[PDB]
Amino acid sequence: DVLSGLINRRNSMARNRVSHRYLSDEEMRVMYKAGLMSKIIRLKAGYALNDTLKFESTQDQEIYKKRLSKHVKNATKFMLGFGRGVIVVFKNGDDLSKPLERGVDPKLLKIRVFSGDIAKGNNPDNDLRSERYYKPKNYTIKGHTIHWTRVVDFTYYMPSENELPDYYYGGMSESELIYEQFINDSVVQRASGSIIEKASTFVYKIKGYKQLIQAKKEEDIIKYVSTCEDGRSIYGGLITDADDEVSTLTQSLTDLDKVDNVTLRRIAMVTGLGMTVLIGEQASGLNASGEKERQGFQDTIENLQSDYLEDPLNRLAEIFQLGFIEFKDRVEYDKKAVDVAKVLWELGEDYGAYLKDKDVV
Amino acid sequence: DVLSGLINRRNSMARNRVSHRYLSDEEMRVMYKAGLMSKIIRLKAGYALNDTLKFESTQDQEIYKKRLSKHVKNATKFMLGFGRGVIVVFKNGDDLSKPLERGVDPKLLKIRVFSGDIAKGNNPDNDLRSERYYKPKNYTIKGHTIHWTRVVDFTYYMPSENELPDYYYGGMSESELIYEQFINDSVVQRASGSIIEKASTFVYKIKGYKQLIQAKKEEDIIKYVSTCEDGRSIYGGLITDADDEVSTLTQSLTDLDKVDNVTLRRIAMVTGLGMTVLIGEQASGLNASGEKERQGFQDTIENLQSDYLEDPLNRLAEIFQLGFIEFKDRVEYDKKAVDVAKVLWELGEDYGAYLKDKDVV
Amino acid sequence: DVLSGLINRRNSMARNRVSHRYLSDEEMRVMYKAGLMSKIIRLKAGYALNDTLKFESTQDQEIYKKRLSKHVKNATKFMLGFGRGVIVVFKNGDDLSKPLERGVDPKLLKIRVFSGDIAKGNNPDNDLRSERYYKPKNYTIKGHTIHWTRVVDFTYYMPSENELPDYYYGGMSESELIYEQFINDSVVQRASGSIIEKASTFVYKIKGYKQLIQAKKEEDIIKYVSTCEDGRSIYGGLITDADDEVSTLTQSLTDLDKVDNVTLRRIAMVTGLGMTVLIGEQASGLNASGEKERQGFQDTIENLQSDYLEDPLNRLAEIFQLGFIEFKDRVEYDKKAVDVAKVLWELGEDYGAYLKDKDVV
Repeated sequence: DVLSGLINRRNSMARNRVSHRYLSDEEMRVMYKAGLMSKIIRLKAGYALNDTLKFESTQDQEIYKKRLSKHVKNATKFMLGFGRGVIVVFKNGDDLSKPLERGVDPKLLKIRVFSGDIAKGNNPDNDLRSERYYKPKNYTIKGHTIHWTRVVDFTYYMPSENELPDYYYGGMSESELIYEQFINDSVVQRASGSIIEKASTFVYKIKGYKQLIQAKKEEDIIKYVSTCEDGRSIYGGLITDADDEVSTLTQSLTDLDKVDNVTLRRIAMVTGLGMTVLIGEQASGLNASGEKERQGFQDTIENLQSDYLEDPLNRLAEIFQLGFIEFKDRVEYDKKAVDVAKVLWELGEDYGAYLKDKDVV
Repeated sequence: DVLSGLINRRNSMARNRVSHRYLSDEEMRVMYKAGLMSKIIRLKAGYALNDTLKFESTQDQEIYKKRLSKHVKNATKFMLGFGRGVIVVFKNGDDLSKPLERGVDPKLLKIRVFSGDIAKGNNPDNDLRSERYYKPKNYTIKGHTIHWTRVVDFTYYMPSENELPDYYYGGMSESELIYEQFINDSVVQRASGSIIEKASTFVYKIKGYKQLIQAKKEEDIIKYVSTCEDGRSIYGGLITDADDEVSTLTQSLTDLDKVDNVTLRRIAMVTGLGMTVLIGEQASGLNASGEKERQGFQDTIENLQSDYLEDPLNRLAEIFQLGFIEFKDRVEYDKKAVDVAKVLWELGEDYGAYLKDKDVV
Repeated sequence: DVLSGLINRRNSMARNRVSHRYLSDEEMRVMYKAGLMSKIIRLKAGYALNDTLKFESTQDQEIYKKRLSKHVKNATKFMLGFGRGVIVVFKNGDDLSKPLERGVDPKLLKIRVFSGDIAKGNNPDNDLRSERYYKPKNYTIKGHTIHWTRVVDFTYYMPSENELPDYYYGGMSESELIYEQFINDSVVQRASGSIIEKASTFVYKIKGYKQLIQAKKEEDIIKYVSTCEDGRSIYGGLITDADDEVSTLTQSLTDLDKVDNVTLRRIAMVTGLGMTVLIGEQASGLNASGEKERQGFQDTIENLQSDYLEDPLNRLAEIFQLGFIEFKDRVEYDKKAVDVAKVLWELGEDYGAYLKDKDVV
């Protein structure tokens, strides 16, 4: 697809090579505040944790729930916001070093949650012995420092190892995924507001106003126009001159909808949320109940649920002696099938063996 | 379709011959970070591994799942991202040479996962004896080196052998499949954001501003325009001159939607994901549950499931003494048929033989 | 339809005669790498082999499957990619000559797969005795050579015999079938990306810039424009001259969609895949499950299944002592009919004879 001219050079192929921005931590902070991604972070985090946690420990049901299931949500928000959510646990005595797990701390401990801004990862062992180049070995949360096994890390989508330090050992803010986007949409929107005030400008092309400004005795013509504009309406006709010329100029974003369309399409892609939510027509098919509507993007959340939330939640599960915690997605839909399972046999009367391996309860 | 003129030469036939870019490893790295393919890699990898793994070893059910089924997902992501996903296994003692499979390592071993960036393939035996020109015999993961039977390779779509070294013995990043695309879409999008700010420019064609700049005493006219623009609105009419001329110029991407359409169509093709997902209307028919919605592109994933994931997973299956692992795709849909199977005979009462060879459980 | 003028000569009838390109092997290689046909080759190959193989040998069920059913898929991919897929079998001792089938090799043998690039066909017997002008008698895979009965050939759509050597005795790459296409679409697409960056160019038709360049003291006017362009927005109006003239020019592919439409229509034709897949709306009616969606083009695959895959698979079937292997295309759809078959007689109670000659199991 390249020959016989200089087409070879000026096409989009060779005219530009690929490169990716590394948005700074301070810029990462700002987008966490900005309204658009604020819902992005809130939506995706909630869609991951809102009553979606399969607990295999019925006894002391969801002691996770009343204590730190709310800490994790702020922390897993800090995942998406900054690429590094952090949960810090330590006993009543502040310690730089590891938690004494010889007798695993029986709820004699406190809980902290930290954004990737103030948190960070420091020390990787370059050898293959304990934890590979990925996992840090000790890093500072503040002026203080916290041991590796002390701390639980909510790490998002990680890049290749050759550049993992540039994200300081963990995750990638959604901003870094859509920094192309949020800037563009903001540009779309800031321009959107200011176009209307300049949508059409009345113009008094007035002969001699050359001179009046030039003689700086232009005070009166401004006054007359100001009085004239103070009343220019459907009801009173202008009075101007043959040599005068009143005209009207319009300027407006001719393709505001197209660009706002393109920018929003991508954000739906990269974030994984539907197009409908960005437009705001949440009523249609993107909802809470998982019958068919949460199914609209549950795959993305499930992709989130089994990639960056399973690692630390399982690690958090063991540190509190809780069981292995997973996710698995009303039942009235299934009940009609349940009766079908019952009516399978009726061997006189015998238990439908398939009743148990469904939503019997 | 060629005669009687110079048409023979200038048509798209002979005016350009075919050639394919070889995007470098560093460019391969960047796209892994970029937002668009980040969802591509995440989506396709998740759609392949999310609870789609038929385990013939019910005993110790899915010991794969809690240990390295998450390692593979990062690794099979590294398949799509770079054309080479790698899983490295070795005992507590670092070894260049082969793993001692005389007694196959009974879970006394560690697990590593590596991108095709830092990983690579080195040594092919050109003879036909053991492993053909395809399979390497020993390659370096870093400064270190790892034996062939030590390492498990997640190799994507491979090119012809005559050029296999140029991809360093395995796979092809999706980027290499859509480098024509990601560049084009990025070009579409970067231009999309900047067009609005220049969608319409107000112009003061002003007589004499020739001279004012030329006499470099143009300070005042800029000041007046700056004050004038500071208030140009629907509410105050401009005051200019007969010789003056205010005009407005609009520039905008006349076919932004068309090109953005064409680029997105192809990415849906080559990646295999639907058009709906790229647009972001994931609610319609591309979902998680495989009843009818995951069926939207499950063939592509199944094509992925039985091409580049079966090889190494089966190899990984044997190295851990796990059974042969495959894939096979709720049941309430099938249950109504199940009752039909039961009501087939009712020979007095006899077992429906067809009950077993379906989803009885 | 020809008379009374020179219309006879300039119409599309006589103005051009038909001729077909013979794309070289190196160009055949490149398209195998290119993203578009990469899915073409992957899709069609998978649609042919993914769990579509009727095995009449239930005993040792699908020993084909775990050993070389994956070798064939890479090989049948090499069919479509290059017009020649090759499977090579030989014992532990490398041999130029035929495999000793006096005692047919009881799985004491290795397996190789080769693209039509490095493989090729050499020696046809022009006599009608053993194998006609079609079938080669011995050809080189590399520097080495392999006997005819040693090797299994995946030969695609073959041309007329008068020109069979120009394809070197077997098949035709899909590229050769759509070389008109892939070039055209690539031309469509490469131009598609570069049109937006030039969709509209701001122009400063400036009086006197004739001279400033001519006096080569044009440094300042570029600087002012560069500063001016550094801020040209909706918010600040240009300042230019009466003799000056700012204008905007737009250029864009007026019929980008039409040509991209025509090119994609044909590729759907020649490859046999639907139009929907090329567009990327795979969700609609082109899927994996063969109930109604795979039926969208299953005829093309069935046409592929009984033309170029039956020959060598059957040949491969005998060489491994496996039975004759064919293809034949869920059952819950058929089960309601199955009960209808049962309720046909109820002669007291008697077996529905039609139960067996359906999907009883």
